[PDB]
Amino acid sequence: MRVIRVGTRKSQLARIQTDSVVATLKASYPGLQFEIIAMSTTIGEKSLFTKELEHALEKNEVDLVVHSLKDLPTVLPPGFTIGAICKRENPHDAVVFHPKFVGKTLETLPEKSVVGTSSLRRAAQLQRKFPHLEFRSIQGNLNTRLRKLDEQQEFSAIILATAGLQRMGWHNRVGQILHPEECMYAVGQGALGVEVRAKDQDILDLVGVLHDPETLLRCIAERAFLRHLEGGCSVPVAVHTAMKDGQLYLTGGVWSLDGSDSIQETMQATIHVPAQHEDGPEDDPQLVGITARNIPRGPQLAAQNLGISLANLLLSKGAKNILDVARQLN
Repeated sequence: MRVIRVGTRKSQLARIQTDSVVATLKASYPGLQFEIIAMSTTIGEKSLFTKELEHALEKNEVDLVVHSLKDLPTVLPPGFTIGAICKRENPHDAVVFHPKFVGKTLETLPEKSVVGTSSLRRAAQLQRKFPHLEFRSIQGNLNTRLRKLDEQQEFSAIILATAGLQRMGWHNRVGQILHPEECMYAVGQGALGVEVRAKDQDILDLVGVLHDPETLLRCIAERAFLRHLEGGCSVPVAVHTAMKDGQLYLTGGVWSLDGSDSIQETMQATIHVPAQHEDGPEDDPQLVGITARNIPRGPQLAAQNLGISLANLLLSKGAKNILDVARQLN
């Protein structure tokens, strides 16, 4: 190929994520040449962050694209796949407090404090957990939301992903990291995913070195849960996964938009984090849009099965009524 072309969105955070994956690639493949191509990008739309870069992949204008994994739908268009799931960075949601409120938590904020978040998932869960704080929409990239917090005196705090603040070099602004019992994260949050042409074997070979087995298994379970619920962007759905002591634990929840209705449950499966790589057959189907033929397939299937199992438990307890009501609210 002589040159590997890497597509990226133009935002600073997207460019930093892309550079971090390219740096890892260069550490495995010293001397290999990489070329970063940043493309102008943009309810309703199902893949706001991915369509234009997918078109560049389809026209062989780039060879791989770096995304936040949570920005990739659980069903991709048929000519694409996720060829790498990188080792997870911190998946949790985070609170940034107005400078006047340094030392606080959401639990010690005065009642009626205004907390900025535009995420349905975050807003449902935090309204349930903090019924006397006011959760109000806020718009902007990371820099803009920080400025709105620090100045216009409207917001006492904002909710952002920990990983986003850390990639921007703003670790010091993370004032509180929310536990799962306070706010479970989005499916895939904190993991980077690399999207490629589904039958481009050369590139799938190269990027397979980036797969982190523990993160791959966790993200397969989370994505399989969300896919079986068909949560989309209009319904609050959230997860927590952990691999410990030979088990994969998946917690999954659905909420009404105001957080007053909720179903949440935890299942576990015995799944060993594979330490060996493999050269698996090319015709094995992708799992929830992910190609990882160099990672043993047994555990991946077991993780997908855990996600389906948990979604089915939630459906048997009424999740479809919550989803339908939330989605009727467009």
